[PDB]
Amino acid sequence: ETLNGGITDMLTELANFEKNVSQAIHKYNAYRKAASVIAKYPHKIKSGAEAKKLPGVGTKIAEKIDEFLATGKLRKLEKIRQDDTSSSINFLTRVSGIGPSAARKFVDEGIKTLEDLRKNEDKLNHHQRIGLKYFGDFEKRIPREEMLQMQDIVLNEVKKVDSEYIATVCGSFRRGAESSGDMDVLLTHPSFTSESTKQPKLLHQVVEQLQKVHFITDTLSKGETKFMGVCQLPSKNDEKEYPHRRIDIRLIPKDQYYCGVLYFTGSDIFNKNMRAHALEKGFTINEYTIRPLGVTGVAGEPLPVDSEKDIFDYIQWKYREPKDRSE
DNA sequence: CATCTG
DNA sequence: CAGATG
Ligand code: NA
Ligand code: NA
Repeated sequence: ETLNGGITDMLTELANFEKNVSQAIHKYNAYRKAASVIAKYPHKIKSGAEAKKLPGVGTKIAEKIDEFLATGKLRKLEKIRQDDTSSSINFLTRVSGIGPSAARKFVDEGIKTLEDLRKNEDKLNHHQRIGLKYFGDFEKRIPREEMLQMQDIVLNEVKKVDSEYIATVCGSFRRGAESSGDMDVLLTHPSFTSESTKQPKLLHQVVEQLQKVHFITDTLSKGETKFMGVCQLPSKNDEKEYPHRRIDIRLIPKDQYYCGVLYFTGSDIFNKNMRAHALEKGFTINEYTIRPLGVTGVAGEPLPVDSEKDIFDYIQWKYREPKDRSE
């Protein structure tokens, strides 16, 4: 956690580069397990040879740790932090919808700046385009102050379209977080579940509303279960307008809501730990359900849920208010 | 994993 | 359809 810091860190720096720059999924994938092992590792690695003793630990990595161990730097890391090429990938990518693959094509085409981009808006799909139009707005965090206004807006709409909808904004928002990255709504409807053969309108009808009232400013992708798009709180008495934000709406069968809703609430930690205990208690969990675990190794059969409360009970647990769902 | 691109 | 993004 702090003893093999630099090492894991350098490892991680490297891994990253293999994947983003190099297409180097393998290598990339390699730095990752090593970085992972030295991490758990209780000792203060004092050498490569020492480290190498580790699984995941090859010679190559041992060699780099050595150099690092020796010098507060690494040349290869040093070479990378310069390469306008390497740099231009990291940068581009930041653009929503720009992935690494693209980050390369773009560079090779000589597009390396945000300017480079606008310049060639033509060669960018709608996602990318929206992604560049609100580059600024998208990096900005989301104050809970705005969150609640946001929430309140959504909820008031959906209720309006159907008394029967059940929306829930998950996330850290949900956990108490003072600020958030994007808006995440969990969607449901009684009339829709596991077997229940569809109802697309179920997701659209709402997407529609939001635009009706203009909250949803743009669409990124919209499927019949998951929508990816833009929102914005109306600017008051003109002087201070909001920035644009990312939001996501998604249809969930009424029969695996709480499991999703529990799930998406995080934190990641609270999840596994919940899960690991869920395991003890003779159960299993995933994003969708809780299944009584056989002894034969495994088994299933979706235990019925009607709140995140049902789940706690199942695995016999202390119902946690989302707040403390930290770890 | 669900959507988009081409 | 593969392949890419989130
Ligand atoms: Na990106
Ligand atoms: Na392939």
